[PDB]
Amino acid sequence: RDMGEPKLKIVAMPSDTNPAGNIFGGWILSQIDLAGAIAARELSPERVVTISMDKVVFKEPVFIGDIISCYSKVVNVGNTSISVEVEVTAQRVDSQGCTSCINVTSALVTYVSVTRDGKKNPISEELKRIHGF
Amino acid sequence: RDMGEPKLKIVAMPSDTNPAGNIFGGWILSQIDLAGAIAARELSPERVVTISMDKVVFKEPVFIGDIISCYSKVVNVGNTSISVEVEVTAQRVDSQGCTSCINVTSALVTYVSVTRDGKKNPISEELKRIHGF
Amino acid sequence: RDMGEPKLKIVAMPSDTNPAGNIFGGWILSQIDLAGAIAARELSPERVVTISMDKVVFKEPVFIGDIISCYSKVVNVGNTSISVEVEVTAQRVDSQGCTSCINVTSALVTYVSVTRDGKKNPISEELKRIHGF
Amino acid sequence: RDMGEPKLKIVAMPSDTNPAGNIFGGWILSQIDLAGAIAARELSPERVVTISMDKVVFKEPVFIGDIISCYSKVVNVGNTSISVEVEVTAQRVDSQGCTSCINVTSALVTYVSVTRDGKKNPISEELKRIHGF
Amino acid sequence: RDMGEPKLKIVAMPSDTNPAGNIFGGWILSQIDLAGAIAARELSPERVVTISMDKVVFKEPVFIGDIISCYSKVVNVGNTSISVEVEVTAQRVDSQGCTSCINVTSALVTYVSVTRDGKKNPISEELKRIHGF
Amino acid sequence: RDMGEPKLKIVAMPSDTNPAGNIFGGWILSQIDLAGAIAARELSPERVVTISMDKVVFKEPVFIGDIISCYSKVVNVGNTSISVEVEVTAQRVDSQGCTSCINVTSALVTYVSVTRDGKKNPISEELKRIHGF
Ligand SMILES: [Cl-]
Ligand SMILES: [Cl-]
Ligand SMILES: [Cl-]
Ligand SMILES: [Cl-]
Ligand SMILES: [Cl-]
Ligand SMILES: [Cl-]
Ligand SMILES: [Cl-]
Ligand SMILES: [Cl-]
Ligand SMILES: [Cl-]
Ligand SMILES: [Cl-]
Ligand SMILES: [Cl-]
Ligand SMILES: [Cl-]
Repeated sequence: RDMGEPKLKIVAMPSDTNPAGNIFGGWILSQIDLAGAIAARELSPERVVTISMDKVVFKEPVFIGDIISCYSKVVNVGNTSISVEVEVTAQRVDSQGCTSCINVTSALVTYVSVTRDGKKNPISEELKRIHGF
Repeated sequence: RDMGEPKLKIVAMPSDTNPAGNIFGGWILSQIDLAGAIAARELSPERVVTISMDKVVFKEPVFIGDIISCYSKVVNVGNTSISVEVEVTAQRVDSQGCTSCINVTSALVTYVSVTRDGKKNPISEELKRIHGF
Repeated sequence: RDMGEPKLKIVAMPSDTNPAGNIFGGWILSQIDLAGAIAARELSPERVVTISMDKVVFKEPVFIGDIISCYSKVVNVGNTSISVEVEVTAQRVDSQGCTSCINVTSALVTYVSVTRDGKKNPISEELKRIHGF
Repeated sequence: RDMGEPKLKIVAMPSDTNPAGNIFGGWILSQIDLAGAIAARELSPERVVTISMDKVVFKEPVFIGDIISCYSKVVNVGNTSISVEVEVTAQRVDSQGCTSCINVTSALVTYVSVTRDGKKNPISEELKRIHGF
Repeated sequence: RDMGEPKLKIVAMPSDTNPAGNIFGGWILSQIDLAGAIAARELSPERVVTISMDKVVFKEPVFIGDIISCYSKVVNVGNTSISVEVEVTAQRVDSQGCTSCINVTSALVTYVSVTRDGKKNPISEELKRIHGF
Repeated sequence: RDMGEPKLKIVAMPSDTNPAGNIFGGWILSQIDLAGAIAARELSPERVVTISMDKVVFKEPVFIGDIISCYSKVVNVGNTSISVEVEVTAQRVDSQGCTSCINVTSALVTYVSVTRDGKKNPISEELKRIHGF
């Protein structure tokens, strides 16, 4: 971890649980999709649409009260496509009062850079240059 | 398509949109996670926990008003793990009054079969037998 | 039960509860209204508006985790109006691991067939014919 | 109208709409179920469970921004059951700046008076007496 | 208390809680903002926008099941601005069956009277006159 | 601005709007309450309860799509109480593709440091020392 500051930071609320009582995986995946998009828009400011998700791993349960931080690293840039590794950490306090930070979920999301009306937008070589591509 | 009847069937509501106006991908992924789980619990009735997601593809936009159907096929069964292909279709009516059914998203989700308190539960050979494994 | 496959199929989530801890009746009624509408639109593809509800019976409590299936039967068709019986079943697993399916709620909903801009649309005699009217 | 002050008073928010853009009927029915319950608990303070709904009429569309008021009249009291007429009004401002109040929906809801753990509670003759029964 | 009837009256639902299990303060503040606005629009029917909040006090916890009533008093009127004191009460039933009404939160909210497109609207001297200003 | 990194960072979604179409002030206030709490818990790890809010200013409208960042500065520490200035910024892209960052709302929130069961917890002098008090 050293992939910048979080793109998203949310509290997990009691309304975001699954029938077992843990934070619903679909709520996490929502955070991932949104956090990745913020990262991808650095290469495509107006709009991106999510085209795929690979290698998502639910490493650890998320609980009510966790502060969830979503970190992003743009991993790949094509002509219009943008790949983002998203790492989710949960910040948690136990009974004794100790703060733990747990790497909780992981994903590889791909976006396409588009015009605000949804047509393919080739990514500018300048933004690629300032991002190491 | 012929992977049984849908495991989930929901209407996409105006509250489930993204900033562009299409149905939010994270809402779809929630449907996928839940629909896969219903399929996986056929091999593990009490509880499953979602451990991973691969090969999710947002093939087509989802709109307000779409009836979303989530179909599932258990693709693989291990000692405790269960793989599920989830296919999402949107049922849609155009201006002229024509109903279209669009294969809208796709995913491969993996679950672990667990006790209601979250400990690994080896899948019974009987349920594997009646499901073709 | 033999009124086709479900028009809706949803999981009851912890966020859908009432102050007592059972699944909120208003959430169920939402499912009923939506499931009936899908059935009514078979006679009026573009749009229906809900005009009334009769004979709704909360036969049994709904719990967190239940898979709720909403079945529909078009009971009556007028010149513009459409009556639908909606039956809700909850699929549930007990402690020992046994799956139970409980007829949980019931309703008679009436819709009017309208244009996408909300004006009365007389139902086509063809759609009435292919639905036994 | 003169059935006391409203049991519920809510603003209809943009998130409470149906695919057409009007306020979702299921959201209204939620308000009705809750408003009726407040009225029924005057005869059964601890808890009521909703057992049925009759004669619900969607007289008029509800829009974003409407202030919805739910009025209640206990219509009938049995040994454990309580019938409530619920009337919903929408308070609305047009383009010119004129406030209109529209009787928007109607329902007859029945509740059973129960103990906080859900067992039938015979209604006290005193509360019946002070409510005209 | 004698500042008219409530401008809002809602049930606090289990989905409106914070990680501790009490009703989330932000949900209450939403009720306050909306209830104040209804009061302010008596001086500006079309639209108000919220410009500030002072002197909000969380006097007492709010619980699941509470009937929350929001009372309002227009405290001050300027050329375009409107100040509103909002008082929130929770109606609650204990174990023995006793109803308690608790003054639960307090706030001073300020609104600006605007045109439906958001430009400053000077408040009419007539509406000021009929409201004691 | 230089009060550390954001305590919260969320996207404003279409479901978070008011009847006018701007992001609902109550949704913002929720973000403020939560972001302040994260800051206050640095002085009281287990739990804080929100006791008051002063000097909240809605400086600018928030729109759908904005990335909202909530910054916090602990302004004052008493024996059990904690004051936090919360500043909200909206990150926004216009038509031409230009990113703007707008200071959008402001608040002074006060928390009490409590035990996980809600009793007053005197703040440790050590945590005060490492935070400049
Ligand atoms: Cl889950
Ligand atoms: Cl999109
Ligand atoms: Cl999306
Ligand atoms: Cl889980
Ligand atoms: Cl209920
Ligand atoms: Cl409608
Ligand atoms: Cl509707
Ligand atoms: Cl109940
Ligand atoms: Cl709170
Ligand atoms: Cl506004
Ligand atoms: Cl607002
Ligand atoms: Cl609290």
